[PDB]
Amino acid sequence: SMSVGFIGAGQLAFALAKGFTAAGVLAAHKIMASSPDMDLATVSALRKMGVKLTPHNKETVQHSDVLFLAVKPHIIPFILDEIGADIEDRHIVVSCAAGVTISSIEKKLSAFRPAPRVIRCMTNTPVVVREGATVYATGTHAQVEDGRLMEQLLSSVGFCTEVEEDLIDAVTGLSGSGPAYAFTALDALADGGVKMGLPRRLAVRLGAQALLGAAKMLLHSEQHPGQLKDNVSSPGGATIHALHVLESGGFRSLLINAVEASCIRTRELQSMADQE
Amino acid sequence: LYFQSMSVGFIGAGQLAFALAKGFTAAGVLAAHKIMASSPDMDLATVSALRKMGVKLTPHNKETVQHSDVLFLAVKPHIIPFILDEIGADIEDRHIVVSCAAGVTISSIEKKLSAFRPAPRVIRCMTNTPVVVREGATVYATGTHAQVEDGRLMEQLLSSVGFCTEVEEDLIDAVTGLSGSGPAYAFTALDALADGGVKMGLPRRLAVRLGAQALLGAAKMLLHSEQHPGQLKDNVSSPGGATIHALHVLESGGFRSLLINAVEASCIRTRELQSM
Amino acid sequence: NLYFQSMSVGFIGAGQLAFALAKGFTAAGVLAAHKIMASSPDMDLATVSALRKMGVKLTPHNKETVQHSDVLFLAVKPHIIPFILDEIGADIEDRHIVVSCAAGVTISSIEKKLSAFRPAPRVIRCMTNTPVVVREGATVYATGTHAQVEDGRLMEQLLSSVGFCTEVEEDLIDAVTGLSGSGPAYAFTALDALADGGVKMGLPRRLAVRLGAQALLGAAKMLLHSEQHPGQLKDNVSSPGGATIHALHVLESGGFRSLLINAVEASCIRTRELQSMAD
Amino acid sequence: SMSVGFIGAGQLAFALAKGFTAAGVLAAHKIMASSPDMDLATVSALRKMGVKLTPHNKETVQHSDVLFLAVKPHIIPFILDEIGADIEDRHIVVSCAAGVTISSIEKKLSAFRPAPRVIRCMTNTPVVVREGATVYATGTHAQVEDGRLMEQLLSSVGFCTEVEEDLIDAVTGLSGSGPAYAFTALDALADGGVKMGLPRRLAVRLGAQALLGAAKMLLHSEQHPGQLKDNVSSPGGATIHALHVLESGGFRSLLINAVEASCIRTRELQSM
Ligand SMILES: NC(=O)c1ccc[n+]([C@@H]2O[C@H](COP(=O)([O-])OP(=O)(O)OC[C@H]3O[C@@H](n4cnc5c(N)ncnc54)[C@H](O)[C@@H]3O)[C@@H](O)[C@H]2O)c1
Ligand SMILES: NC(=O)c1ccc[n+]([C@@H]2O[C@H](COP(=O)([O-])OP(=O)(O)OC[C@H]3O[C@@H](n4cnc5c(N)ncnc54)[C@H](O)[C@@H]3O)[C@@H](O)[C@H]2O)c1
Ligand SMILES: NC(=O)c1ccc[n+]([C@@H]2O[C@H](COP(=O)([O-])OP(=O)(O)OC[C@H]3O[C@@H](n4cnc5c(N)ncnc54)[C@H](O)[C@@H]3O)[C@@H](O)[C@H]2O)c1
Ligand SMILES: NC(=O)c1ccc[n+]([C@@H]2O[C@H](COP(=O)([O-])OP(=O)(O)OC[C@H]3O[C@@H](n4cnc5c(N)ncnc54)[C@H](O)[C@@H]3O)[C@@H](O)[C@H]2O)c1
Repeated sequence: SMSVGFIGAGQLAFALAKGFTAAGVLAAHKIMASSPDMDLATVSALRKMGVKLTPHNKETVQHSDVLFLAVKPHIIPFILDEIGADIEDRHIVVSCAAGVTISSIEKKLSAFRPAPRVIRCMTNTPVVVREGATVYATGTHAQVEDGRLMEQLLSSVGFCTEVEEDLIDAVTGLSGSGPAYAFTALDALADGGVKMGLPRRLAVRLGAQALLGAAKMLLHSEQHPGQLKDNVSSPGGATIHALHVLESGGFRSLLINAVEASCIRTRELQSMADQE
Repeated sequence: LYFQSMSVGFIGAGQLAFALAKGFTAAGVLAAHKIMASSPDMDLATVSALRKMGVKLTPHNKETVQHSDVLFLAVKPHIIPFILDEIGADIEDRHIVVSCAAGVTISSIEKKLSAFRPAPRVIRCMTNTPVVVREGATVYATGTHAQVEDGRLMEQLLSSVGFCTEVEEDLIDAVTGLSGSGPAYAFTALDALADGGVKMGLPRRLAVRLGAQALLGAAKMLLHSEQHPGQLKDNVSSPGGATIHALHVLESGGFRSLLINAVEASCIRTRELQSM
Repeated sequence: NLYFQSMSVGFIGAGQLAFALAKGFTAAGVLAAHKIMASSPDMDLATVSALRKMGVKLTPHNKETVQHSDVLFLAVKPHIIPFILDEIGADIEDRHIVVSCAAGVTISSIEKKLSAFRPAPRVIRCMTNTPVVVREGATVYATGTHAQVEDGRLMEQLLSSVGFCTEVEEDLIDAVTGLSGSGPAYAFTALDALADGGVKMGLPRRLAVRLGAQALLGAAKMLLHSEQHPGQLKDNVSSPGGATIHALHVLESGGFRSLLINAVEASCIRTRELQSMAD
Repeated sequence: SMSVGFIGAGQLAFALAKGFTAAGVLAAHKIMASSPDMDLATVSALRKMGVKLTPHNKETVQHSDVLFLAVKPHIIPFILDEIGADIEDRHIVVSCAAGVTISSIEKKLSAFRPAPRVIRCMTNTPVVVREGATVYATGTHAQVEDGRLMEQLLSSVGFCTEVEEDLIDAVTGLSGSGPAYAFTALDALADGGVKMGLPRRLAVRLGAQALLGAAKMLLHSEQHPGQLKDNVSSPGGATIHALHVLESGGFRSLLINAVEASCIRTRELQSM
């Protein structure tokens, strides 16, 4: 029942706006988004939603109480310089950008007005179906109710928890990049279904249902994923035969490699940002 | 009206019998006491879980057959002919026999039971453990003498606990490799993703939660999207970014091939289980 | 406080397994060594010398072991089983319980040979392992057609004195052979390698061996006394960002898990193939 | 008589607390553990045991005679700053942290009182079943009886020996991380049994028993682990066939790689 803004009108702005309005926590008309190119396909999607669109980032700031920064990490410093003087006492600035530290944001903004209210989050694209995974850290001058408000809002579109900021790059490598790992696994599983004689449409549907179902089981269980895996693996059966071939390929190591590589690239990019 | 006075039985009181019983009762489809399950060893952890559920248990498969309208065969494939010999003379015209056993053909079951009575009503099914959270993936094929309402009853019953669709029987071995074994692939992946989070500094509990939420959310997005998995992948993969870096390391280990390998190995083993 | 005062035990074969079991039983106090007899055609083996020092009766003649024994262990190589059954089949009596320890050899095949001489041989098949020598064996057994219920009970009592023991269906025994029968060799290989790792990083070999073996022993005991999944116990060792999780990743990268699955499979398959050639 | 404290109330504090009380060396109520998060599973487990719990590390220090530092390496200098002024002459400070040097600990504590008694330790979680593998090195001001007391205490929960401090990073890689390698191996061995037709519960029991028995054999034998392997490996048989497939995957190299990777990471944990 408050005004929300997005600097950037891309994949994430759309996913979050769609999630929030689907959840009934925000009205489309109370959301404004800005982008230099008002022609992107995400901008058309946001427009069909009933979100207000403008090329001017200063309008989005003036409209908003909660302001999401939804631009690529290297654009963050530029927009902070652009609208730093327009930030007001009322604003909660929520950065969604991978890698970008609360300290870097607070430093740019504090030049214009002291005590900016800053929250850093990492979320993912499934907020669009209200099954996101979101973490946030509160800044130096965030009020206690600011983190509570943020958890309330982001909980409407998935799992939300507060973390120490020093965990966010790792979360980025796991749940931020995680959907892409799943989409790749699902395409491959469907290819396997197809190789064994299934129609593609049926293979995609069953693969995706299998992954959704397994994930829900784990979330609702008190047991270790190893135990749930044990329960599927009948002695001498089809499943244990398949698990062996995954093991022989170092399947588990690949997913460990993936989380590590995404985390390291996130950290590495911010080092370049900090040096620059 | 299908579930109004239906009695269900399970030959086998193991992981699948428990999973389906928990799902059916959670769904509100059947009262727990309207379900019976039988096993030689009544001291398994699965028999104990079923007992606390309120499900009637007995060591005698004949008693399960007499109680049941719909009779689920939930034993290892090599035990199916043994129990068909045992209780085949007790299978009346009224029974719908639902084989959940990997690989075991409708033909083989009908050949056995037809020696006792001429028109045994036989359905073959492949399902998975996530029926326990009503997010299963189920296929069924109807036998020679299954009536039109038998398939509708089966679709209604198995749709209460997740996805369900009728298929040609010749797809079922493939489905086994994809969605039957699928949850085990997911559990392995989630354990490995959590290990990745942990290597990069996340507490285990948070890493498990975030990984599972990421998979669940991505699966949901795919099911609700009109777009190809590769396109959804592209929406997460920012140029030069963390995610595309992680995807490369997955590609470098042949991640996709491993999942194809798994679906294939499970399907091939299911085919061997029937020959043997 | 167990002791079989009326039980005479014999081993046909005086090798690694006969020594391991005799040593375990006598350490357990359930049998006096002079109530044990073992036979082998080679009476100049280290295992024969070790049995002699221990107080076990030795003879070259298998018929003497049979005549001494109530419980008769067949502790010869699988391919030697048919020969010794032909040799002593006519000497089997009502009182004998024949306990085959041979890898792969079916109750069926043993019962078929002995039944030619005298019907209703009481036969039990077991799979054990060398750690019975320190009373920490892993033993399974299956009862034959003519085995009394008191026969299985007695054998479990005896074999439980030297480690874990449980009854199984005979069709699981080749797989047990691949896991717990061959298992100690997998462990000895792992301990040698872990010690080499300790030495590479600067430890004296003796300390490296002690610490590695203690780590494995302790971990195994933890799992046995825990209600938690081995994955959960692993998780508790693995501090975020820490040493352990880094080492686990390099294990995963080499397909460590697959290798152990490969080993159990290969040992089980070889066990089945050898019998298939025998039969 | 002895009061024991843990700064940190996580996996290690729980394991050691469980071991010591199971050994009958300490009454649970003579142990106090502290943690800023009192809503952890480990804290609840310690609470059920009868261990005293507090969010205040100073309370743990004042309670304790032997004070175990059971926090992550990077937290160590923070808590040394915090409670350094509360360290008394009676205290033996026992650091269990991976990689953290006696030198670094004495440097911090020596700013407050001149002769802090510091012991560095590496142990492992099987202390919970009194079969831990523990090593320790004594600091500059640790008396001979401090080392003896520590050996008596840690020997009640498993193997314990004194080493030179320069060996501890390598021990961390072997016995510190070792139980996790064993749990991985046991899970995989059980998967193998299940593949070949065994029930999971039986496969887990048998695999664990096989490992326990084999380890015990080696500890009670004067023979090389290669010779013990030979005694299981009949010519042409099942075991030698399985050993070949292990060799073909470079099984031994993987375990060497693991010990090295843990030791090297332990050395990095300190350097930064
Ligand atoms: N897509 C994901 O999976 C995901 C998930 C979590 C977090 N994020 C984070 O969200 C941020 C944006 O990601 P995305 O995928 O939506 O980016 P993307 O390119 O879709 O969208 C970026 C938007 O920023 C706009 N933009 C460029 N310059 C601008 C400026 N000066 N002022 C205002 N807008 C400008 C672009 O026109 C575009 O509309 C990144 O920092 C990323 O780390 C992305
Ligand atoms: N677990 C899964 O993920 C899953 C999913 C779909 C289908 N299935 C199929 O279900 C079947 C059962 O698998 P599970 O995982 O439940 O096996 P699991 O080992 O529980 O065993 C099932 C039950 O069969 C019982 N049984 C053995 N002999 C019997 C007899 N003579 N009479 C009655 N009961 C007997 C066992 O005692 C046990 O209670 C298999 O054919 C499998 O392919 C399993
Ligand atoms: N060693 C293990 O790890 C182990 C574990 C479990 C089961 N087993 C089984 O135990 C059996 C023996 O194994 P082992 O390791 O003790 O063998 P090994 O060679 O040490 O001993 C074999 C013994 O049989 C004797 N022998 C040969 N021909 C004979 C004959 N005609 N009559 C009597 N004795 C004869 C040999 O002289 C020797 O004393 C095998 O079937 C093996 O599968 C071995
Ligand atoms: N887990 C093992 O297998 C093992 C074995 C030997 C040594 N260690 C060492 O023990 C140390 C702790 O490992 P763990 O696995 O028990 O850690 P883990 O996180 O379970 O527990 C650490 C504990 O420290 C607490 N803590 C954090 N900050 C604190 C502070 N400022 N004051 C007091 N307590 C604080 C945490 O809340 C938690 O209770 C590490 O240095 C590790 O190298 C672990």
